[PDB]
Amino acid sequence: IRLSRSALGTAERRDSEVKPAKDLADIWRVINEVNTINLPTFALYNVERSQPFNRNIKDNTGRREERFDAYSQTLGGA
Amino acid sequence: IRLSRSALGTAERRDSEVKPAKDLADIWRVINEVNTINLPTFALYNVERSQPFNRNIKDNTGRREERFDAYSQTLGGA
Repeated sequence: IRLSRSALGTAERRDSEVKPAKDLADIWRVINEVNTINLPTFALYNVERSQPFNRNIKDNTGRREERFDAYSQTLGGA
Repeated sequence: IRLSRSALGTAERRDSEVKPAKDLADIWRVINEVNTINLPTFALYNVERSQPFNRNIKDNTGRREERFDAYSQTLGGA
């Protein structure tokens, strides 16, 4: 998998070749929706954690008991 | 009790005499801090009470197990 990016204000553009990642994750999703399988857990825990905790923030969208909610904001920091 | 107000842009502004209502609503508070009594309730229920209800928590204002919270938005309709 290759993530490529050209600089801003440049006529030449570079594309990203993510096709084997697309193929493998498409395979995982297709086999899961046919007959339920265990999925890999990708997580990033950056310095973006150590935020203060407030119990009152409870309202959210996504139905937390949904299994595919486990991938909800799994990367990107805290 | 008399509530008075003149028009917009009027040079002379009429005052509102609320002194005996202030005294009668002050005697209740001053005796209530000493020895607990039964305070009266004042409520307004206009057409706005037909608002739809959604399962959300305000969790910002003051602590809904508190007697003077019963006067919170009591005459603002609904």
